[PDB]
Amino acid sequence: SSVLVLGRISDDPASHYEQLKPLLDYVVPRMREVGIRRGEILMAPDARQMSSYLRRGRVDWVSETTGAAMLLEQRGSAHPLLMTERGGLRDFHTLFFVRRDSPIHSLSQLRGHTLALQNASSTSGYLLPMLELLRNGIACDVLLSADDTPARGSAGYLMVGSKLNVAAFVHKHLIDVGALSNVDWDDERHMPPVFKRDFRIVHRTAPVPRAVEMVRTGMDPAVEQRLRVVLLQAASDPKAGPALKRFFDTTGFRPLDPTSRRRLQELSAGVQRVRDHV
Ligand SMILES: [Cl-]
Repeated sequence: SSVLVLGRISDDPASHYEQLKPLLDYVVPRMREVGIRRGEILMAPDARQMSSYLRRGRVDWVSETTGAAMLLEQRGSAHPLLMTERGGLRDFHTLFFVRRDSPIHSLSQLRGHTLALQNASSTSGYLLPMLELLRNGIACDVLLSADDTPARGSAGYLMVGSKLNVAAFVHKHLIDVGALSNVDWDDERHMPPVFKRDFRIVHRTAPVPRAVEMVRTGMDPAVEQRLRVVLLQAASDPKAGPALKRFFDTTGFRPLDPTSRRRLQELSAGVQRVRDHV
């Protein structure tokens, strides 16, 4: 508690370290008056491991998309500090896409077909699309490999890891349907135009808030309130501009308000339902 530890869920810590260190370097000196003297970065491979870090006090603060953030809240390990705006957008949503020449035109026609998802900690690439399928009564069994096939009447899903893989697998006719966020859709690292032109969007989910700053269970209340004040004033500090760009292009932070609290409550119910029935 003389150290502030920032992290995130990361399948690529070599790359993501640089996203975190600049804002941490900005924050730490502004926290002296609450006993912080130094900073550290600690990332984890998935929500379950990050949750264990959080609960054990090894990580203090993470910035995550809201579904992942609810996984951490449900596991007893953290709570919301601030709503976060990235790329100028407060919200995002999941889209389902196929090859243009696919016979699939709606979400219901997933029955009989395969779906490329990301990993269990993804909001837009796992939690939201699985929630959507549960709501529509569309069964979706885990498939073991690209040779495996769904039951008739059911869909099936394959975990391919990365967002690009979701695009690549559907493009190359290995899986029928992909799930990515509407923001991922226009991001060329995740959805190359050479694949994108061969795709058609078949369904959109309702939006959720894009991201949230979470802090661990049992953080000292003085540290928590000061971190909040620091981050709230960073967005208008020019001294924080480059750091924020690097921190997932964060363009805003704001207080939790009754609306955002209720939306997180709704999303958390949905995430809990996904976890209970997957
Ligand atoms: Cl909101």
